[PDB]
Amino acid sequence: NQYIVARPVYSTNAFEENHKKTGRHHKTFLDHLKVCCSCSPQKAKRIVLSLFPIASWLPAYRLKEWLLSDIVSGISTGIVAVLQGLAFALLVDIPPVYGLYASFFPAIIYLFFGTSRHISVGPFPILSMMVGLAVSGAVSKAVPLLDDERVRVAAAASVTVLSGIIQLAFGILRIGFVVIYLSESLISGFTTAAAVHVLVSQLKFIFQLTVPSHTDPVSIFKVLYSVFSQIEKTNIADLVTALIVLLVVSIVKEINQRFKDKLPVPIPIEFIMTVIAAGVSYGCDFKNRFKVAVVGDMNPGFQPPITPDVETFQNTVGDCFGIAMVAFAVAFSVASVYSLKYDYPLDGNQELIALGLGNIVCGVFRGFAGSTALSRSAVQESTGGKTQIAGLIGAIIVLIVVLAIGFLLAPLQKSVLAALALGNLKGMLMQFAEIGRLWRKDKYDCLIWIMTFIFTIVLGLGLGLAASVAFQLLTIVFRTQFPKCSTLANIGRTNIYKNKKDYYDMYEPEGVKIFRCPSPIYFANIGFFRRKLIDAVGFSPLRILRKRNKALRKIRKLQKQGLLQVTPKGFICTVDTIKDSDEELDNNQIEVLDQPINTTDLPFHIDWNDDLPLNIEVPKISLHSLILDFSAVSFLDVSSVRGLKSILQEFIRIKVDVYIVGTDDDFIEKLNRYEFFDGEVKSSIFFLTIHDAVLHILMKKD
Amino acid sequence: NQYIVARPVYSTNAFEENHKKTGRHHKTFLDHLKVCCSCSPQKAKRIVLSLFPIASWLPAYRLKEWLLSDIVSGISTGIVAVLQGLAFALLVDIPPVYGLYASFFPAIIYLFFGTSRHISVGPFPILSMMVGLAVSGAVSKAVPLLDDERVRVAAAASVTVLSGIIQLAFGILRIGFVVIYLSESLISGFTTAAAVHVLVSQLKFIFQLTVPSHTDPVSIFKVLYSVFSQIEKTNIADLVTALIVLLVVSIVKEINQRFKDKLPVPIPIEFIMTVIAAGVSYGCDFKNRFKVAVVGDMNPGFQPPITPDVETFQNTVGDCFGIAMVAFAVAFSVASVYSLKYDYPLDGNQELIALGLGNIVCGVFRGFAGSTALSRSAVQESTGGKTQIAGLIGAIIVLIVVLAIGFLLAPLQKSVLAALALGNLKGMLMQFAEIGRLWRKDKYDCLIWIMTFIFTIVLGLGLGLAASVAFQLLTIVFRTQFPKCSTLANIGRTNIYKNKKDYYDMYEPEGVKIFRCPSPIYFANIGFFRRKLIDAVGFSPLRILRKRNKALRKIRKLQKQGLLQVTPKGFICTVDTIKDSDEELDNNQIEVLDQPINTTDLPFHIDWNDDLPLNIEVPKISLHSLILDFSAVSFLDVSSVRGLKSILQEFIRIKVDVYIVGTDDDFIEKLNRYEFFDGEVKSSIFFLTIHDAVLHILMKKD
Repeated sequence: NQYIVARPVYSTNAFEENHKKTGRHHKTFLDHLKVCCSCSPQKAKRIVLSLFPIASWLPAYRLKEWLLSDIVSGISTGIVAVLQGLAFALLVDIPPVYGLYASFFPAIIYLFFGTSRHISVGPFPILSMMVGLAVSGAVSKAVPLLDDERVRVAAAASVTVLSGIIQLAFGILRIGFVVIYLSESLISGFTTAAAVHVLVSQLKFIFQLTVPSHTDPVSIFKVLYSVFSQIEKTNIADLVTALIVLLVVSIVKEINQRFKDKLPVPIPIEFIMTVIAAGVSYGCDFKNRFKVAVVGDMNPGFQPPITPDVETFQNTVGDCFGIAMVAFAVAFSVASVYSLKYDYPLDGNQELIALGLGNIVCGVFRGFAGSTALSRSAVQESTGGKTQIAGLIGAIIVLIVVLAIGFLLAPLQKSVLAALALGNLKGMLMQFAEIGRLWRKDKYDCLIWIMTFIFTIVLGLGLGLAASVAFQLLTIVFRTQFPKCSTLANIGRTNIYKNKKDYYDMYEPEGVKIFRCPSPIYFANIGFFRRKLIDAVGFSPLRILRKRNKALRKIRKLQKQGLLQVTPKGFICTVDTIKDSDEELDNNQIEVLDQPINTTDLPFHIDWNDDLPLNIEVPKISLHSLILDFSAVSFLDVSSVRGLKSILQEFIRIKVDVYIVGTDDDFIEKLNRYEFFDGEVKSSIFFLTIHDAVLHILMKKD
Repeated sequence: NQYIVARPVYSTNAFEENHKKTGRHHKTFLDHLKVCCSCSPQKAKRIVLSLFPIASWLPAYRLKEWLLSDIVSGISTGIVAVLQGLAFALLVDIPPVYGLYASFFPAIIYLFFGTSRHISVGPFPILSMMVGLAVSGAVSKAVPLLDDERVRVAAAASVTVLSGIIQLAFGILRIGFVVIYLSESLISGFTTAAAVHVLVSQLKFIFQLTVPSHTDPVSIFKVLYSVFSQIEKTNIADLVTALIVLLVVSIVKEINQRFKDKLPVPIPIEFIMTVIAAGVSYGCDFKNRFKVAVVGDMNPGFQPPITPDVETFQNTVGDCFGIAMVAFAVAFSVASVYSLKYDYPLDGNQELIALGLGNIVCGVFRGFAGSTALSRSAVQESTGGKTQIAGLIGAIIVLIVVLAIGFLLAPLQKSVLAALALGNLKGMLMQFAEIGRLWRKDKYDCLIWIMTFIFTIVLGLGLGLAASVAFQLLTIVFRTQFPKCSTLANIGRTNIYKNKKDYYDMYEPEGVKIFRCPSPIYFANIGFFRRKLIDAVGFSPLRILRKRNKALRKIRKLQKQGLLQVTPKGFICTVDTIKDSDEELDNNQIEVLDQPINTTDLPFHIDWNDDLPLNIEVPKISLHSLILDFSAVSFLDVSSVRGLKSILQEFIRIKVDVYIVGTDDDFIEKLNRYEFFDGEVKSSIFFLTIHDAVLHILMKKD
């Protein structure tokens, strides 16, 4: 009910003098350098454990309650992984057994080095499209059938190895916090545009048409044109099969989600549809009757290791950087969801290390890159997976297909694989609804979403990302560019001060002005700040100083020529007459008017706000005190320290007292480093609050 | 000296109900669209006078006091113009007579459309190098001695016309505020690196050696190799002539600065040295005796209008954007200084329009792009120039040489022109001391300087600028990435609250925590802010909620089987001892532990902090209230609003009250737009200050 206070009036210097301050030590780099080197016995044990996490989670396995659960989940995820690997290999434009290699090797590495316990490691569509684009370019710029397929495989393997190297290097240097530089709106726009890319790139398998290997910019418009200019040659059986598979798979997917609790396990529609399709095609000999395109024969076995090509490294460095960034971001975002739901910790540097090692091994043995998909991870998590033993069981399923029973997938058509790939794009395609929500909530975020979408659609998936990050950085300057400044007044005859234009019956003490800037002051808004302050007080102090210096010159002259009395009472001007004329100052002597006024020579004080003798006129002002509220100024830079110092000096040379209030102890400490305080500008201008400053002023004048 | 206050405790809602606000009207773009095109009489003249500024300053011209001064200034500046123009043409690699054209046309245009009264319009060293690079690129990409020269002249004219067009478009669209995007630290680094490029360029003329037209990246290193791989073919006479001219000018240059007042006029050393040099080279026949290179014969007269090449426009679009921006930035900076010294207003949009028109016309008549040189402008200003009339006298001097006296410059060597261009580099080279100064003052600005320098040396002048602007934007995120958060306490038994670790004898009311974050909270630091708050309070509220929900379920199990009576007065626990049973919820039903607790079924209150029956265990907490100080938080974004809601809701389910203090009225109005307030989070959580909230809590818990 009551707010009652009685204390003294405090400036920052006065407060510090009366209250003992705790001694603090400023840590030194050489001393700082020393902590890591020690390597005491106990420290060594923990650093090794961090690098090889399996040696910590495996001996604590709850066999009785976690073993059966992992086996059921492993069998379901391995089946899904085989099919997705075949389809994504189709997306990278090579034979489809390399997708099996890409589903096998990185999961085996992640079993030993990873920190997440719920994700499924392998390829996903956006990264496969990016790898295919990078591979087209390297081939074109390689200074001078099946030979063509031998060149594409080699280039894909080299790109994978280089991306893995970059990831591992970033993980060793402890830079795992680079994920903070991508906001949510950027990622939403990027993934919606990439879903449109993936949709367009599947049309050549639903129709069975032949399309060249276009490259960016405007890659998507070229592909669309190539397809419809030859629309008459569409194979009909492929189209009908694809439509049936899409239709049916989409319906069963909705049923699962709606009745989630009722069903013991989710229904496996993708496996069922594949069995029937393969069987009908083989049974009815679709390949020789309707001329459909099938998977064909695959060589049963792994390939021997190869060596990466330095020529390829030179031509694809920029693309590899983009691939590493996208892979890490997606995997980290997906892993974060599960860690929060089950409460366990997650280490980003170790994730970078593990993904890099996995990618390096896959490329050496002929695979392509990938981190994790949200759809396969949801399948693993939904069917009860507890740990990564589910991933090992899925990899064993993949191995059985690679070595023993790969011949059963020979009569399957590419239309069915394309239809499955298209059925997993509903989530990313519903993100278009974000446009209406962001428009109403926040307009800068709506702008980021739209710009990202257009850059990604018009430019490629590699350049669009860089352009989008740059534009997202520019919006931060857009936010703080023209801050909304104001004048404050007293409301209620207490210690409360608010905006002068919002309430009835406000009060302003005579001769005092209070100004507030609600933002940091850096190189991009110091001119705006100066212009607003000059508009707030009503005049320019440098003009007043020049006009005062000028009038002083005229007084000094008349005095020496015998027309001015120079009596203690005032300037008598014995010869009433005078002539007004401006002593023209040349270009090399006009700087004298900007100097501080010294009147020690004349025996009486010269009021500058009262009439001067012999018809000499200067503009008059009613202000004697100015208060600056800096409660919302977070930081300053060299540009702003320079601009601020010149503003204050000008006010002090015309006799106006200045004050700064509302700042913490850390702010003032930094100011000392910039060499801001000197004879003219002292540290005695800082006070704790606005009310403290007003009370001090009233006592001084009175 | 007493601060005495007696008032009521206020929450934001309560304050607003006792003080009547003022009528406020929301901004409406419909009116803005409508009102701007008033098309009134008084408004229409104002626009015409704005566009054609000469109609305003010429009528009111002080003939007695300014006419003699302008003529003296004009003659001095026209002489320097002829010499610099011939020199800059060598940098562009075209015949010398074209630099004379570039010094004549834009000044004539700037007479009518400009707003500045003290600058010299024409070509400068850095811009000339940028154009030369652009021409080389264009020639190397066109579809397949004098003829080669013919090709270079045409390409230079086309680039100039296009750059002028871009400047004009920006001016009409009112985008004159683009100068704010480049900081003083970036500009200093860029100019120092640029000067080094110019020094290297001169070497071929000083030694008289032949060098191929290299292109970026790493263009500077290539030229150096070419020069010293043939240093034994160096002409000695040329080198000796250059060294002497450089030695003499640098000295007389200092005297002007040392004895500035004792001189009625500055000594014209550049003109004197040229007359003596040419006169001696002519009488001694150096060309046929020592084999020195000379300017040679020039055709007397102008060229006919020529049309631009569309193909050239297509190959140089990126280059043209760089030229336009740099030209405007340099000119605006130089003109800003004199506007301040002489107190007159400058329009940014009109300057873009005037410069754009001058560059277009010059290109049509075969000249190259330019803006203003500080060294030439200093000459016009220091010799008494008053207005743009001085700019016109200089152009008439240029006309005389083109039309009538060009032939007296035939016997002059290129070594002397190169030596003059080098004697103006001293101011730009000295900018090297900024490294130590900025290192002492502020390290982010030192980093900006060094990165700009390195990017400009290695990548050249066009790409280095873009890379530097991007890095300068990234430093802003570097500044606010890891904010220094803290816990506050009461010091002195009054309304003052400071850092808990800085003073002796501080006080903390029990069950209360006060947390402060001194920065805005956007997508880049929201994750960091959450971790720090959880470290400050000492626990995680979601873990506490899950364990409570968990103990409640166990209690319910026993109650249903009759082991626990749960009568009104107290739990009865008829079965004395029990054995710990665990439910082990599966993946699909686990989220149930995150809900709000409802205990309505049990007729009595349950105190979580008090001990529970049958050895059930839940972690205990001491905190009952939390205060968040948001005075230095300037803005929020969609990512931080979502993040903050989650935290506030979690604290409220475990029964901890939350308060937000220190915000302004606008801040609160923005929050409503993001749909922040609902039935659990209410607007009654906002208070005016920290002391207001602490007093409210103590009364309540009383």
